[PDB]
Amino acid sequence: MGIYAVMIEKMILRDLCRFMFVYLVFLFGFSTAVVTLIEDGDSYNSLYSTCLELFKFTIGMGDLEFTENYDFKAVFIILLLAYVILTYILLLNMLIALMGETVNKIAQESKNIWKLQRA
Amino acid sequence: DSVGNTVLHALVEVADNTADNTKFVTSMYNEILILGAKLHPTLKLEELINKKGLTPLALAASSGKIGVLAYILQREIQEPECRHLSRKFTEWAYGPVHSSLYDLSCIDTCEKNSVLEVIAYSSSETPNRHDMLLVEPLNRLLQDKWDRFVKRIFYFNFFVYCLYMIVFTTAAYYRPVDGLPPYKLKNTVGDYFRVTGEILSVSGGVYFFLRGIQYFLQRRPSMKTLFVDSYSEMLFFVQSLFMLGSVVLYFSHRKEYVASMVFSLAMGWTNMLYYTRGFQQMGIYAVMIEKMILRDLCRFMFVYLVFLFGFSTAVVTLIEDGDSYNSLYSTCLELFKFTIGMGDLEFTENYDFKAVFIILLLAYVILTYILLLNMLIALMGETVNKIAQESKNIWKLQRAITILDTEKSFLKCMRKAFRSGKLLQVGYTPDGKDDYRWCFRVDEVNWTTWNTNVGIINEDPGNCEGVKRTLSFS
Amino acid sequence: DSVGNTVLHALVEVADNTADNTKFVTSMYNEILILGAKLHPTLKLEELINKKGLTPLALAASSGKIGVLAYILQREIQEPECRHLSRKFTEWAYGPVHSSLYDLSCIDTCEKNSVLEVIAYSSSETPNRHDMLLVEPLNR
Ligand SMILES: CCCCCCCC/C=C/CCCCCCCC(=O)O[C@@H](COC(=O)CCCCCCCCCCCCCCC)COP(=O)([O-])OCC[N+](C)(C)C
Ligand SMILES: COc1cc(CNC(=O)CCCC/C=C\C(C)C)ccc1O
Ligand code: NA
Repeated sequence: MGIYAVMIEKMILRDLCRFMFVYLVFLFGFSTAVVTLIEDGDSYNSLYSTCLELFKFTIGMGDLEFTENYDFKAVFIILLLAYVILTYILLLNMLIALMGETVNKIAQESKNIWKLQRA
Repeated sequence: DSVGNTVLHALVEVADNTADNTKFVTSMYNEILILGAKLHPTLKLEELINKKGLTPLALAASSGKIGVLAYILQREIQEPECRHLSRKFTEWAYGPVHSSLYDLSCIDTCEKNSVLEVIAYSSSETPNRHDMLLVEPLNRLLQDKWDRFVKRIFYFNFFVYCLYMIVFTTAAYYRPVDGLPPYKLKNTVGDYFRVTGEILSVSGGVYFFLRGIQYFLQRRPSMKTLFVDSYSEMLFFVQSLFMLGSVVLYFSHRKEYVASMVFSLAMGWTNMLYYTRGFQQMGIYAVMIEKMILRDLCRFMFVYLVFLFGFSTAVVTLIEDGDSYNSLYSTCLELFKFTIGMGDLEFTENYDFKAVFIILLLAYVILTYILLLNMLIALMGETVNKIAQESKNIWKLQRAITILDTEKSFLKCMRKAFRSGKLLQVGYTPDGKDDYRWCFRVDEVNWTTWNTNVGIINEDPGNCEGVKRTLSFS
Repeated sequence: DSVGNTVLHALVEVADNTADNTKFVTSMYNEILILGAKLHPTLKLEELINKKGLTPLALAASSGKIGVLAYILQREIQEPECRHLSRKFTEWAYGPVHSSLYDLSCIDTCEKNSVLEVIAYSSSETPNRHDMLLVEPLNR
């Protein structure tokens, strides 16, 4: 288990401050995109509430219809679908990169780190 | 010849980076220079020009002959009377240490066909663009001029581009929601700064356009496969199109300015991802994204769209009106909602024949899970063995383009860009004159070999105020 | 010297964990001790102190010189008259078996600059913090 804790210590210092800066951009981008579009007439017009929805696609709750207060549907969908896609692109490389970069050797290093971290 | 290629221009060309060639060509390339020195000691064979303009080194880097490009740069001719031709000279060598002076004459952005100008801006049809820039001098050459007088200018652009989009976003989120789009400035602190936000956005959006035009149908005139290889500069150009598209509609009294603006925004923040050409460990992660969206999306989506448009169409035919999820669109969308994590399985009871309606959806979910899986498996078994190396190598190139384009933003001055080497003398000509030549320094060490190699340039070791030359066969 | 490093304090420092160095330094590090034994058999060269306080072993572990740190701990000088310097002694050896006595004088938490106090608490700038603790005695 000590091996498994040390991993967590080595993404939260090495492999989060990269990734989140990327994911926040798409989010703050494609969220901002939607907010500009939607016009008040519920009342999911705030940037906050909108940024939160596009976080809910990630975890597994995606409305795709979270407001019909939009003008111009086809814009409103292409973004969300372009957000989901790029997000799936982007959550994937968080997996690929970690493998091809270090899976060859973490079980050795992480074990070695544990013996120090016990020491 | 009819093309103007000499002996040396051919030896470069005939190679194809294999071992036997590379072992071979470098040797014959050695001798003929030694002969051309001994026979006619004025002919600068490495400075003659074929009809296309390219010198041998230029041809080597252009066509992408890595093994030859190694030799031409980090040669070392110990033989006296023909030492002027060498490049990798060794100055002070205090025992295990030895400091070397990789020459720079035709590989810095001062000459016309500098290799580094060729290697980066050339087509992707040239094999081993990347591995050339991993040769010893060129690699360290860049990272230094990154660590001086580029990293500053680069981050400065990163600052400004952020300030662009924060303003652009700010114009948007406070856009007027009223009638038609000329919008007739009303007087208020907000609206004075609102229109300011508009102008700076447009006036900056057009900047990407013009600088984009400068890239496409001007310097680096690219073709269709080259447009997509040069991925970024499209996106910053495509951004300005929507933006310069938006402004048209804003004054054409048509409401659709918002649409064009929004697409422009979304790329624009997504475009800020581009300025991780600094910041190594993230630059590797951007380049991956550039290499599925060109190589591993146009495959996959064509597959996934089929199942979707198939199994969606299947459902639509079945369901009979009697809510009203009968349109193909609304149905195709539901089967997208299984993927992300919202699946009704019951999204209409307007079906006849339940058992059909379920077997499809379950057969869609399954095959989709089959299909999202192989998107993972294939990428591993195809390339996980080596992306961390390649992607890293791509980054060093993709930084190198940024460096060179930045140097050109400095017109010709080069005053802080002649790339240290300060005309260090490294010997004498083969007639008696001095041999001042630009030379990037490199410090090294070898514990097995002890560096008694002939060619020391400086008796007293080191680098300070006061240099003193050696009896290098004066 | 101006820093107080002796011959041995230098041999540690000059290495960089490569093969040729490590093959090299351990050998020269061997001889000079054999000589310093044969010439002046009281000088405890491995117990002298640079101005920063660190003994050679301390410097080795500090700067993170794994190959040197191996040798200094699990040495074995078969040569008589200079056996006192060895650490990896062998007690009872009933044929294939042999029981060894890795010395501990400067690697347990009793002295000031014990390696194990240095290796763990030192900066991450010291390369191979981890691989040092995989040497034979320190691990077990
Ligand atoms: C309004 C203004 C907007 C900002 C505009 C910025 C303007 C100017 C920008 C300024 C930034 C840097 C200033 C220089 C500081 C150091 C100098 C130096 O040594 O050079 C170093 C620069 O330093 C780095 O590389 C630091 C690592 C940055 C990681 C990316 C940003 C974090 C985003 C997190 C967001 C997530 C938030 C939380 C998520 C939940 C380079 O040396 P190195 O050896 O290459 O460093 C290796 C580190 N590396 C591997 C990471 C690359
Ligand atoms: C330029 O820097 C980079 C940018 C990107 C992201 N690519 C994109 O811009 C495409 C995705 C943006 C959304 C598209 C659809 C609109 C119409 C809503 C990847 C690598 C990079 O280096
Ligand atoms: Na899920």
